[PDB]
Amino acid sequence: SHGLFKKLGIPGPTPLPFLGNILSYHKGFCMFDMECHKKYGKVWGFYDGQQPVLAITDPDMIKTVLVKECYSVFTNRRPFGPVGFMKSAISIAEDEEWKRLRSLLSPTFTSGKLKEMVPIIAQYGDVLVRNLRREAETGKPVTLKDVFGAYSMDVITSTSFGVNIDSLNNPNTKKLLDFLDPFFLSITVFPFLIPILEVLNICVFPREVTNFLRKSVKRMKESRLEDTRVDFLQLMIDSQNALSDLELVAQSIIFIFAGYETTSSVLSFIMYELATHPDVQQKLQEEIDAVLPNKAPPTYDTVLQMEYLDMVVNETLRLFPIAMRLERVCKKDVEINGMFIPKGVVVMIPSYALHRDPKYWTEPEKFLPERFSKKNKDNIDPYIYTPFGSGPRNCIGMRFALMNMKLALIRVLQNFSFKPCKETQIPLKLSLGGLLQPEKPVVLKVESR
Ligand code: HEM
Ligand SMILES: CC[C@H](C)C(=O)N[C@H](CC[C@H](Cc1ccccc1)NC(=O)OCc1cncs1)Cc1ccccc1
Repeated sequence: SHGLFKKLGIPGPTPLPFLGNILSYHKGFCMFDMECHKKYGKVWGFYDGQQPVLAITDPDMIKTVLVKECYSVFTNRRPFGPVGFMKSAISIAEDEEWKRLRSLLSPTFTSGKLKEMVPIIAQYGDVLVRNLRREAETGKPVTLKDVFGAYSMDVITSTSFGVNIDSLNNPNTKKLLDFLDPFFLSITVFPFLIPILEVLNICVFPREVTNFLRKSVKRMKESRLEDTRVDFLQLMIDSQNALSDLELVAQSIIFIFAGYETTSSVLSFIMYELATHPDVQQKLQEEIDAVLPNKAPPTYDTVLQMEYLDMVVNETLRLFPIAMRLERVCKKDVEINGMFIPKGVVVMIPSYALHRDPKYWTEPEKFLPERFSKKNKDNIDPYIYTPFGSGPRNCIGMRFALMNMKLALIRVLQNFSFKPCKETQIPLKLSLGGLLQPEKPVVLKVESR
């Protein structure tokens, strides 16, 4: 089993019995991945316990697996762990079930819908400003994640279900999904357990989170079913009259999670950058003022007008792609771009690493929004820079997240400035676990303008 990459003649760190190359995750697997890239070059193999994982870095090879051979050979992400009813969630579902869930849910994020979520969020901008304006008094540090997390929550519920639960006025989901903890280490390493827990009804999500979201999303549901907008919660009612009940809740939980957790983490990273780069912060405050004269209310079209904003957002995502790695399980023997990949292998694209490769980026540790200007934008390979994945299985929420973040940014910057305080971590360190987090909360002071 551990003979695979020696047999295919693919380079790699030497696996230990049982553990595989697991111990190398000790100092976080963005580092492991960087090390590997440097040490082995363009393609390598390692073992999550007994699982062979082939890393590929060739822009062409990546396009083939992400785009060309998706439907046929590379359709599914890793077999994750013990999901429960979340088996149905779109990001977890495989093969046919996924295709069906995809075109069922993909119309959720069209122009018209998006355009129709600009006024809905437009009330949450007004409550985010107000929250911060109150927090500008004390003049002490601040936790961006906490104030930003509640914004995300509010936007997600109100659009996807059209349910205002006014989170911004009420100070589960963060307790949802540990590497050091024997847990994922006993599964990421050891998968043979999984079918057991599926009978034990044990879940990667605590029973109490999903039970809440269960009866809660069952409640946002009831209200609709009698009283007489074509939205997310509405779209899934369409299919029920070939969708089902727990399949409806499943999609909801992923969406609530995605929209809450990622949106706020990214927004924290951007603010961190704008403080630690005030010139960039000013240039943006300028653009915002140029497009929106007089602290005016952002809009769908005025949002797309802002080039430098988009450049800022893109460059944060170069440094801090919250996914680390894209993955695709190889479901039949295959030969892509002159390389043989056997059925069963997990093909891995090390996004964080390629986003930092001395090859495609000069000065790759530095935050340089300009590397994204219309002048330079075309020298950038859509297959080295993939914060949203690519091909059919790419991020369905991309356009919502970008607009939502930007709406959060426009309004916040047309009202406030951001500066490091003494409880700001300069520079920033990543925590070692799964998705990209800062090892200490991002904390910054906030002047009124
Ligand atoms: C800045 C915030 C976000 C980032 C950086 C982001 C990034 C990604 C990435 C890299 C993937 C995998 C694509 C692939 O493997 O090719 C992904 C998948 C997905 N994302 Fe997004 N995402 C973000 C926000 C969202 C939002 C707001 C939603 C919807 C509410 C969303 C829903 C999904 C779903 C359902 C999948 C799995 C797609 C499928 O298999 O059909 N994520 N996300
Ligand atoms: C490598 C094994 C690891 C356990 C794994 O497969 N998970 C990651 C992380 C996936 C987690 C899974 C999850 C956590 C908590 C609740 C539900 C599911 N994140 C996830 O699917 O979030 C939805 C998102 C969409 N866009 C960004 S996050 C792979 C992945 C899937 C989808 C998008 C990006 C990366």
